[PDB]
Amino acid sequence: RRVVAHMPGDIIIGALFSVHHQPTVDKVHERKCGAVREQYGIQRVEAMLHTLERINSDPTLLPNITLGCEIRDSCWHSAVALEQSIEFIRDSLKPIVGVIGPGSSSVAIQVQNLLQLFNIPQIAYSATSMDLSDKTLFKYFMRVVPSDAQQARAMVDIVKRYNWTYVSAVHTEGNYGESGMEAFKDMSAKEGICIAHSYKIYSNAGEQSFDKLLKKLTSHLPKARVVACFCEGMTVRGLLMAMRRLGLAGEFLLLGSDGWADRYDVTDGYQREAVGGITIKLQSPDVKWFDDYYLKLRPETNLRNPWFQEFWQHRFQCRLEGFPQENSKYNKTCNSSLTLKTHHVQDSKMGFVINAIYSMAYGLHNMQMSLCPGYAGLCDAMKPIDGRKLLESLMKTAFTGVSGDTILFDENGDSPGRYEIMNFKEMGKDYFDYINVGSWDNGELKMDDDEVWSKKSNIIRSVCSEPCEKGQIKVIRKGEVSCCWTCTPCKENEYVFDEYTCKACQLGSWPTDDLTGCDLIPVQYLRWGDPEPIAAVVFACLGLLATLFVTVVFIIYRDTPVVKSSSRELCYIILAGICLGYLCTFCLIAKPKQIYCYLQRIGIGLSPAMSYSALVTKTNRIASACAQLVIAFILICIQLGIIVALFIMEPPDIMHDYPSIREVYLICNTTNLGVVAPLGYNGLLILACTFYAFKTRNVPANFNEAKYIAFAMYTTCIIWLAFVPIYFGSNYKAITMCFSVSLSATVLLGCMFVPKVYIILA
Amino acid sequence: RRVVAHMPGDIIIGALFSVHHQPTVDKVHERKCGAVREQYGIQRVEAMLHTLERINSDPTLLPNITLGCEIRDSCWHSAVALEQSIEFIRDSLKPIVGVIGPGSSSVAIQVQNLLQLFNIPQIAYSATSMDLSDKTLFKYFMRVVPSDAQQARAMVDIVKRYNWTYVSAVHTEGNYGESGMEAFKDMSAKEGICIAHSYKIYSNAGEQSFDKLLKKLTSHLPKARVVACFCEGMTVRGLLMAMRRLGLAGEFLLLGSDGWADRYDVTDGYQREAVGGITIKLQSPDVKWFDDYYLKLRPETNLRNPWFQEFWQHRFQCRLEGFPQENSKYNKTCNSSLTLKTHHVQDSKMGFVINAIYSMAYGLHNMQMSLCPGYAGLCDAMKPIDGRKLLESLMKTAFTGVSGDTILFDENGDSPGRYEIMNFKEMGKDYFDYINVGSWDNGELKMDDDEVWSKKSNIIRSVCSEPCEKGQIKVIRKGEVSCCWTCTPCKENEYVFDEYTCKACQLGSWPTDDLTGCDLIPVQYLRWGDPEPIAAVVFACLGLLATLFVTVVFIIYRDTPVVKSSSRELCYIILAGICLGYLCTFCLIAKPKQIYCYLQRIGIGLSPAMSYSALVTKTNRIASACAQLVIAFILICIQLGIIVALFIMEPPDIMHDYPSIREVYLICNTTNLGVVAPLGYNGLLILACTFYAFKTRNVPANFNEAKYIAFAMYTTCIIWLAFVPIYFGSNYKAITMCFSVSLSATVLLGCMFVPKVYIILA
Ligand SMILES: O=C(Nc1cc(-c2ccccc2)nn1-c1ccccc1)c1ccc([N+](=O)[O-])cc1
Ligand SMILES: *[C@@H]1O[C@H](CO)[C@@H](O)[C@H](O)[C@H]1NC(C)=O
Ligand SMILES: *[C@@H]1O[C@H](CO)[C@@H](O)[C@H](O)[C@H]1NC(C)=O
Ligand SMILES: N[C@@H](Cn1oc(=O)[nH]c1=O)C(=O)O
Ligand SMILES: N[C@@H](Cn1oc(=O)[nH]c1=O)C(=O)O
Repeated sequence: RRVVAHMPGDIIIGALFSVHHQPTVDKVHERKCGAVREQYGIQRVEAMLHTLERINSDPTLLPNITLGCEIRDSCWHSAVALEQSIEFIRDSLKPIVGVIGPGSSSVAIQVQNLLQLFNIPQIAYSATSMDLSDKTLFKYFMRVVPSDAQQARAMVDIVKRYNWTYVSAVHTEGNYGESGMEAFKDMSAKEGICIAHSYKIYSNAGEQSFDKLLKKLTSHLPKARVVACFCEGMTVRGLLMAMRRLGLAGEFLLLGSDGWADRYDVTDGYQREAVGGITIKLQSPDVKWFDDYYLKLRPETNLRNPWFQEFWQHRFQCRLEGFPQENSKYNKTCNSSLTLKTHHVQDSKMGFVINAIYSMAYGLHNMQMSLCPGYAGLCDAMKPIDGRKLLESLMKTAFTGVSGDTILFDENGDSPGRYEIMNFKEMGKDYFDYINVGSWDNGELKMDDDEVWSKKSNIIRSVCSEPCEKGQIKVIRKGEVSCCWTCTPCKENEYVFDEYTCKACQLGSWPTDDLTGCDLIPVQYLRWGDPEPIAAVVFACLGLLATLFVTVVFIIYRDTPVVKSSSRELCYIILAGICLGYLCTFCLIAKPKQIYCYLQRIGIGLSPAMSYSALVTKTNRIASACAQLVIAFILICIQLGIIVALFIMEPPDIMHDYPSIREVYLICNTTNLGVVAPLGYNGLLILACTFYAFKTRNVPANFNEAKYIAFAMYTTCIIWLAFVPIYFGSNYKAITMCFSVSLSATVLLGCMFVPKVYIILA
Repeated sequence: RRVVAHMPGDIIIGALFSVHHQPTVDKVHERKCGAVREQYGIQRVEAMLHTLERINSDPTLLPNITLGCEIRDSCWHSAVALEQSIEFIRDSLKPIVGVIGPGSSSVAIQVQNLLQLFNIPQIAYSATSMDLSDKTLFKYFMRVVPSDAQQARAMVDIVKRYNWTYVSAVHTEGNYGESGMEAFKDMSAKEGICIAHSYKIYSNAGEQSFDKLLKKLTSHLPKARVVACFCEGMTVRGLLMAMRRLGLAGEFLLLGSDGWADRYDVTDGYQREAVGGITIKLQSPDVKWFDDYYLKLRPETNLRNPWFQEFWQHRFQCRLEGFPQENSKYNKTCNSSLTLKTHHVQDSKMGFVINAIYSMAYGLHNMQMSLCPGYAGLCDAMKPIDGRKLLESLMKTAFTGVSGDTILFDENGDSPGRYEIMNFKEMGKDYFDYINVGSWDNGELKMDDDEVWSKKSNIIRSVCSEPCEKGQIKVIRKGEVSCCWTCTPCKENEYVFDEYTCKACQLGSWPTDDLTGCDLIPVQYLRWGDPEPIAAVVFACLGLLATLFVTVVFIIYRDTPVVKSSSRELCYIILAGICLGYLCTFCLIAKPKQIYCYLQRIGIGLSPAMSYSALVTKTNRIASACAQLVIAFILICIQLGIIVALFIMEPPDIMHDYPSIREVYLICNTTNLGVVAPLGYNGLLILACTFYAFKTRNVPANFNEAKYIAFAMYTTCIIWLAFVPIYFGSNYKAITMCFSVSLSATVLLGCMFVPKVYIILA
């Protein structure tokens, strides 16, 4: 059947080493595992077979007693290792104190499920899965290697450090790859990372299965250029084989895991397809004394290792004619000159196997010391070794590993460990070698980006969408994933509220530079320096000059008999009204203020009433005594009363009008009704003036001035009728107001004031 | 050691029935399972014993050979079942020829991983997970129940049938619940479903874990009203207990699975919490002969079943004083009047257990018939029973099961089956019972939508966001599952093109009522039917009538002595200028086209030159068949040359101008130059000719017309200076041009022709 190593002794420690390769996908039911392995097989077998002798020669460990082993073979298969463990326990149905757990995590789970039935403590050296840390189900399981939650954290840190966002994930079926990828998915998709799609594949699947997997991987080729591989060594070897077969020169950047580590048997003959890969390897410096013992081994003298002969044939293809394992398949015959020195690699996880066996030895030594402190041997109270006591002792056995540091088992039976971020690279032509470019110990990732990517043209950033943080362009995501977005800009009215939202601020406002925030529009008023305002104010100035000139001339010629027909105050109140009109034009052009707008309203109400009440008195009186001032002031006072009514109704306040979202101006609260009320008032005044104008328009005067009053009436009537479209049609509004009122003030002067003075001076 | 229920026979068939409960959390390491179970325990053990007795009593099935059994207790735990299986195969280290596998999928997997190493076919009556369908790892595993892929499909179909989207998910940790929820997640998020969060919990977890899980479930309570539970029975019982404790009486609609089924253990004493829950049960009719056998059992006689005394005491709390297993913990004593009839409920999976036993018996019978057809009974070639031959025989056996149908296994070792959609409801007063509301069969889901929710008010559909495609409101996804969209509308300018992008009508289009497709807003014309157009046309018509009357008067009085100072033609030329100006006014408002705006522009350009040139010529002459005609002609030639040069530089066409995106107007070709070149030319003319008219003032003429002319041309200059900013300021152009040109021509309709009509009239 399956041969087994032997080493008789007082206490027997079983072991489970993957001596042969996993059974091929066809021979699974026969459980006929395949070709031999050096590193995971013979090297570990000889490591145990020599560390037991190193312990035995040591009197400080297990004095006066002999430690023995029964090394079995697990073929990296749960089904095979279960049956080998059954062979372990058949004696309990020499007893076995414990085993050194199998390398595979799923195999370790399968073995533990049976070992805990017989209180047989199991120590593992590579079973890195998290699921084994649950002491409720796996009480008798311990390991000198940290869980792979730390490994998932390390990979998340790696992809963080390289801007990688849209990665792809492959993991082998089982419990190591499955739980590792679950943890990585958690701590990545939580923070910022994005897995394009998660894939699974058995290690021993056929070539076509890897072909299909690589087709699915190349489906996302342009963007997901990074593959996060929680994959055992053989899975990555299969992936490289598929990469070669279907013609890929290494478009991807494989991101390996503890399975890949820095093994040379996963990238032998397929180096060109793996250049640039980044792997994670547990730090374990090579054990010197094992190398010095192993390199001298020869197939003739080594007889306690039944798998050494077939391995020796397999390594140097040859035939051992003088030994029973002929294996005539190899044509040639090897001389007594082939040595293991040439192309010798000691695996990474050798310090772990040695440390695990040393942990078992120290647990047994502490048990012996505690149970029988006096007796320096096999005390009669410890001959039936109780499993539970040994496990309890093992849980707290701190010692010094062959590496040099101290080995402790925490509450979950793990042990602290660092990491060494390897990086496959092509140092020389036809020459590739794993190179160390980093570290990771308790959340810290030190990794120089110079040995890796000795340039700035690194791998294409595995990013779904390029950043678009340039002003208006935001990001939107339809239904695919939170990582791929189609950038779109929103209107200039709005600014980016967040990454995924841009909202416009209120009517009077504007987004800031680069749309970072929003700012109020700088409001502007009717500027003092501008062609139309300057023209208006100069017009007001010249009109004022003329008006006070007329008042002065009137005052100096106060009692001239020809003008002793109308009231002296009448052609003084008309001057006053024209003066308030000019003051209204002057005060219209200004920053709109409460007092200022009140001034505008009161002037617009009062000035037209003042001057034209004189006309009303004239046309009525020509048709008595001196009460014409009274009959004008009654109309003026009712005008003041109504204007106070609207003024109380519409108190003066300033609002920033919004003709458009771009522009804002500041005005006061004169509304359409509030401006049409005095406009209608003046229209009624003009209607009454016309209703009294006919006879005055026809009856001449001494200086035929009634005719000039008539044309002044017609001109002011037409300028008043045509005014409405200019003010309402145009958005300037204030300019129309000032120009119209100023012109209406001028026209009455130009027909009556000049002729009287002109004749008087002549 | 645990007790077993032996039975004589040359062929021995093992069994694993969960007689006792799962070991408690604090007692796992000691593997001491809890209380006894009736339905999943003693009922199944009695079923197996009686059915083996029936087979041994049947001569047509396995003649001349007696079937035995070695029933063992699995306590529903993986660890206990493993030591039971090791005890099964202890002889192989009378051999067992095949076990009737345990119920739980994880337990079945753990037992199978050990049994298949010894070629022992295992038939499971209730293992349902999809992992067991893989024949590369589970070669020696068959079942008489369909996998849970169909169950996940039925769950998804049920969820789809009630528009549940934002459902919550909980699954018992293990291999049944875990794989079930994996299938559900995959092939529900495939079609349309959503998952708020997926939780997991061991079925034996303490009250604290259940309390935390229920709090986490309430964390989505407002929207996640449906809980998808791929949960074992005890997990649902724990959830119901938690709901009872932390006051949740009817805030969830549990969607159970086969684990819940129609069990009364899960909802015993907790009916009020579980009302309305929907569970999926594997259809299996009751077996009446089993009921007849079982209801007659008494602890006095039943000595071949070691657990019957403990179960009898636990069912009717008592102590059997006449038996070794008194267990005086219970106070009272069992009188000889208690019978199993009262409250007896057969377990749902009773057809499947008997079917599994019959399947193993029929496989053994087929293998015996094939091995030794001549011999009727045991043969020498069969005495070392080979597991491979038995498995081959079982894989292709067909027989009539107790339900009356035919039992067969496919290439994966499963067996077809159909489900029933049970629903828990309050039948009456404090009387709760599992009711049947439909079945599922190979994608065919049938229900009774009136039996469950006998009203239009069903459960609040677990929807994260209400339908947001209302009118114009958009759909936007946030940083979570694309399931809870936020309702935002986009402006009336744009329309909802896609639920995640609503694009805008480009410049002159409008969205329809559905906001799916821009409507290309129709343009508006000059609005011939409107009061302002009516006034314009009436004014133009009256001016035309007056001009034609004046022309008729002139033609009749061709050479009257009064009109002799003025040139005969010259007055006719200004008449022509006026009537063509009125014609251009009348045509100014219509639908712009090459047949209209052509003559529009030529008329407006040419009118102000011909009339005004004739007028200035009249002034010059007063200042016969001479240079007057040629100077008017050359002035017209140069003005028309300017017009034609403009037309060459601005061909006639209509542009649909866009003052705002809201509205669109149409206007024929027009530029600033096209409206200022005639403006500038004519303005130079008015300046020069107004200087001329002021020079004329009052001079002897034909009845002193010079004063009339000077006054009218003063009005002409003032109106020309007046409304130019009106056109430059106001938005309206056509109507204002109409009115202005019409009344400005009216100004020159009087001065030339009021004296003529007055002279004729007088
Ligand atoms: O209505 C006349 N033509 C005209 C056109 C325009 C104009 C203004 C702004 C933009 C574009 C075009 N303005 N405008 C005008 C001319 C004079 C007075 C008022 C308006 C007119 C009236 C009388 C005589 N005539 O008596 O010779 C000549 C011409
Ligand atoms: C990308 O990562 C590198 C670190 O090597 C650094 O430039 C920075 O953290 C990231 N750059 C951007 C633009 O995110
Ligand atoms: C579920 O939605 C469909 C359409 O989505 C509708 O016809 C039906 O009335 C809704 N309700 C039920 C109970 O099916
Ligand atoms: N670390 C893996 C085992 N393993 O697989 C390999 O290919 N190398 C290796 O160490 C596990 O934890 O299961
Ligand atoms: N399909 C279930 C079967 N089952 O689970 C229970 O808890 N009861 C029961 O019948 C499983 O795989 O365990």
